[PDB]
Amino acid sequence: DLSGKMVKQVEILSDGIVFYEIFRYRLYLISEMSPVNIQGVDLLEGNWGTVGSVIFFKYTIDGKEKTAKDIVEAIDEETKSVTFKIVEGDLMELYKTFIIIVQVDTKGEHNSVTWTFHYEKLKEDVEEPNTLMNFCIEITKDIETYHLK
Ligand SMILES: [Cl-]
Ligand SMILES: [Cl-]
Ligand SMILES: [Cl-]
Repeated sequence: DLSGKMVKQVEILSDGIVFYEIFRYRLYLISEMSPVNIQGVDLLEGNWGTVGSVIFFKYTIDGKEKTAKDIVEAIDEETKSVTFKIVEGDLMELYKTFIIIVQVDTKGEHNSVTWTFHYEKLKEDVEEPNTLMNFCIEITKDIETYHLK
């Protein structure tokens, strides 16, 4: 079984509404908020925040520069979810398919962000994407702590 799933939920100190705003409509802000990790987010087709939009990422993992081109496969505005399908880039050298779901809980009480990966490895010895999950959680912490008062 070359297919896998990885899920991590973290509670955030910042407003979930704003976190979802970023991931849906203003994804380019993550260059500014997590500049060590993300060097560019470039819309290529469509409109920010719409299903089918195509986005190019320039990022750095373990000090090495990588790229990805993603399609926004799904949006659920009620559950504050957005699903990104990776279609090209370094990850495609290891995974046949890779989907990342970001889902934000804003019940009111608290706020959390859940990151879900669904992937299929090209080979059995390909690693689980722990380093990428750590990266995503880091980005999340950079956003939540950006310009704290
Ligand atoms: Cl900006
Ligand atoms: Cl950017
Ligand atoms: Cl849409």
